[PDB]
Amino acid sequence: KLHKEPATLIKAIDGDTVKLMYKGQPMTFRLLLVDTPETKHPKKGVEKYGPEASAFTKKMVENAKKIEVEFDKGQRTDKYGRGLAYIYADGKMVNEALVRQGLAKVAYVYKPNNTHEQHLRKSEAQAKKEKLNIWS
Ligand SMILES: Cc1cn([C@H]2C[C@H](OP(=O)(O)O)[C@@H](COP(=O)(O)O)O2)c(=O)[nH]c1=O
Ligand SMILES: [Ca+2]
Repeated sequence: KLHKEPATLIKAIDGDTVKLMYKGQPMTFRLLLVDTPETKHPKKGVEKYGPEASAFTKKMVENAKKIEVEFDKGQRTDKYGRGLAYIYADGKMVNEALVRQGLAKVAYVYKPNNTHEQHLRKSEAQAKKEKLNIWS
């Protein structure tokens, strides 16, 4: 039932937040089902692998020919007004790429926005057994 829609990059903000032009309007998107280490919040400080996660997402979306957004089957925005989506760069899901590299954990799993949960958890398990980055 999920469908991909085109969007255009405005700016990568950090590892799991990107600003896109979607249907003619600028919008902040927060990646579904993942959490990258913080780089901004004073309470957290700059967490280890935060800069690495931000650089990974930035490189992936800036070099892409085509960006697409895929909403899940529940709420499409969070309480901060951010879009909640799976984001694809040239057909590759950014959310999964981060988890597979050990630069994000699977997190914030809120039903019914969990269609790709199993897929992402399998990638997380592989990153853990390979002891990559956050799992090292
Ligand atoms: C990924 C995601 C985050 N959020 C909210 C939960 C957290 O709220 P609180 O700020 O109150 O803790 C926050 C985590 O986002 P960030 O990781 O960007 O900080 O965004 C959702 O409500 N739904 C979601 O699907
Ligand atoms: Ca985060």
